[PDB]
Amino acid sequence: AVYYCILPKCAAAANVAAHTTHCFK
Ligand SMILES: [Zn+2]
Repeated sequence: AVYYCILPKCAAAANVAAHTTHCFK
């Protein structure tokens, strides 16, 4: 998910469905 995202500027709207694409949790 996004909660386990260690990136400051990953998602624009804090979206996960679009973030997970690059982030492997
Ligand atoms: Zn991320």
